[PDB]
Order: sequence, then C-alpha cells, then structure tokens
Amino acid sequence: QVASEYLGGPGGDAFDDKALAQNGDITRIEMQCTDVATYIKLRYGKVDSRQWGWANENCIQWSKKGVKVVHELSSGEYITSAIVTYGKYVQSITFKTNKRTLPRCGTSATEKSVTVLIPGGLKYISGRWGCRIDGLRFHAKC
Amino acid sequence: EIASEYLGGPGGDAFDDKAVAQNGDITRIEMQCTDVATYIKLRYGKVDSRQWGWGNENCIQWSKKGEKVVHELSSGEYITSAIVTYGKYVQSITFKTNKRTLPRCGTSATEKSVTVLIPGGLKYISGRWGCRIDGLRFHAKC
Ligand SMILES: OC[C@H]1O[C@H](OC[C@H]2O[C@@H](O)[C@H](O)[C@@H](O)[C@@H]2O)[C@H](O)[C@@H](O)[C@@H]1O
Ligand SMILES: OC[C@H]1O[C@H](OC[C@H]2O[C@@H](O)[C@H](O)[C@@H](O)[C@@H]2O)[C@H](O)[C@@H](O)[C@@H]1O
Repeated sequence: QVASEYLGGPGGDAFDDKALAQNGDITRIEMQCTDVATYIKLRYGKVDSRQWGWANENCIQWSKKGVKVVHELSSGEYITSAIVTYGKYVQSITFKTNKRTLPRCGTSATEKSVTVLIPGGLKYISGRWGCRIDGLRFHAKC
Repeated sequence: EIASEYLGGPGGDAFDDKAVAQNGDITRIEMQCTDVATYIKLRYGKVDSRQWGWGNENCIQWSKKGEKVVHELSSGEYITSAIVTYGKYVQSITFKTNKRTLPRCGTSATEKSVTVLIPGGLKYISGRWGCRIDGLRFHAKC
C-alpha cells in the first residue's frame, strides 16, 4: 500500500508489520515512554506485534527506559496523523486519530520534526529497532 | 470516500473536481510555479479541470506569477503522496507518484509542512482558489 518515507537512522534490525496487519485494523497502541520513545508495539485486530525496541533490559546503558503507555482504540477509531521527531533514532511520537489526539511519547521533541497524514487510517508500521526505535515508516490501507 | 483534511486558508472560492474526475484517472499535473505554487489544474483522462489559481493577470499586484509546469503520468502511474507547505495559502507542493518523486512547485518551503499519504492513488482534488491556491484536499482511491 502507500507508505511514507523512512524516518530515522541506519542502526538496529529491520521489521515490517505488513503480514501481521492482515489480522485486522489496529486496535491498540503500546509504547514505552521517557524523554524518548524506546519501543512501539501495535495490536492488529487481537494480535500484538513484537516489541519493536528495548531489546534487552541492559539497554539501560545508553538511554532511560520509561513507562509503558497503552492506548486502546475504540471500534472505528484509526490513526490519521503521526508527528515524529528524529535524527539517528526516533526521538518522539505523537499520534492523532479520527477521534482524539494522544499524548506525545517522548517528552523531548528537539530533533527534526515531520508530520505524516494518513487519510483513512494507518494500516501498519515498519522500521528498524534494537535498544530503541531506530526508524519508522508509515503504511496506509491501500 | 477517503479524503485528507483541508490544508490551507479560508480565502478564495471552493472548487471540487469530483464530477470532472468521472472522465478517468489523472493523466497530467499542470501547475504554475514561482516561489509559490499559484495554480493547479489536473487532467482526468482527457478532460482538464478549470484553472484553480491565478484568476487573472491583476494578481501580479499580490504575488509573482511563475512558469507553467506539466508532468505527464504514464499509464499505471498514480499520485501517492504530497508534501504540502501551507499557511494562509498553499505555499508549495511536491508530488510523489508510485514511480518517482517529482520536482517541487514553489521554491519557498518555509511554512508548516505535512506529508499527505494518498492511499490507492489520488482520485481527484478539491479546495479553494483565487489569485492562488488557498487550500487543497486530496481524495484517495482507497
Ligand atoms: O536501537 C538502538 C541501538 O541498539 C543497539 O545498540 C545499542 C547501543 O550500543 C552501543 O555500542 C552504541 O554505542 C550505542 O550508540 C547504541 O545505542 C544496537 O546494537 C544498535 O544497532 C541500535 O542502533
Ligand atoms: O487566492 C488568494 C486570494 O485571491 C484573491 O485575493 C487576492 C488578494 O486580495 C487582497 O485584497 C488581499 O489583501 C490579499 O491578501 C489577497 O491575496 C481573493 O479575493 C481572496 O479571497 C483569495 O484569498
């Protein structure tokens, strides 16, 4: 389907939620948030993706960890906007839906910022990950 | 029935290519480009819309005019995203197709910027217009 550019750096390993997204529309957003966003895990219908980020609790060498943040989406709710700040890594993620605007994950928003609009709702993410979210790409439904 | 939010300001007169787009898929982008994009005019199959912008030559009293730019789409090529900078008006537009990123219309890109995904390809545009492009809304095929 249509996809944004890749937002972030070259580190970590690639991931692509495409196949998992065939289970259904996103029903839930889970992140771990401190001064930056250290992982992202979407639920597609009733099936969670893997935890994309914070590979290991020993990641506490190079960044704060943060607290788990879960936003359950209501039926018919979908993600229409993602504001991402990023350089070598994704720094912060602010999601808006057709129903509400969620709090930013990542209190520091000092890196270069991009706003991606997804009419009809986000279908899934891909990117790269390890101890953090090295980068994100946003995929539309068609 | 999927469409982006309206990007731009309240001036001009509303336009909507919904009807003229029954003539077929977009085959050409014609714009007028200086430091801003002053008009847009898509061709739907063989039929052009009216010129949405640069109402008349007295508009030179308020902004530069620019040069006509035409991008011909090949069969099976469709517009999949637009980077739009905008405020009171549309400032610049960089269209991307499933085959290529095209040159930007409007050399100045200093106003708020959004990357609009257009799922399934652009079906048609709506917006508002006068001496320039007050605003745009992208109607997706999805
Ligand atoms: O996802 C971020 C990062 O995770 C892993 O690297 C973690 C740190 O390892 C150190 O050697 C380096 O000095 C730090 O900058 C790294 O954050 C992973 O090995 C790497 O590929 C990822 O980019
Ligand atoms: O399409 C933009 C603009 O076109 C016409 O306005 C042109 C200018 O008129 C002046 O009075 C005004 O001070 C300027 O800001 C305008 O650019 C149209 O009348 C207007 O509705 C449109 O916004």
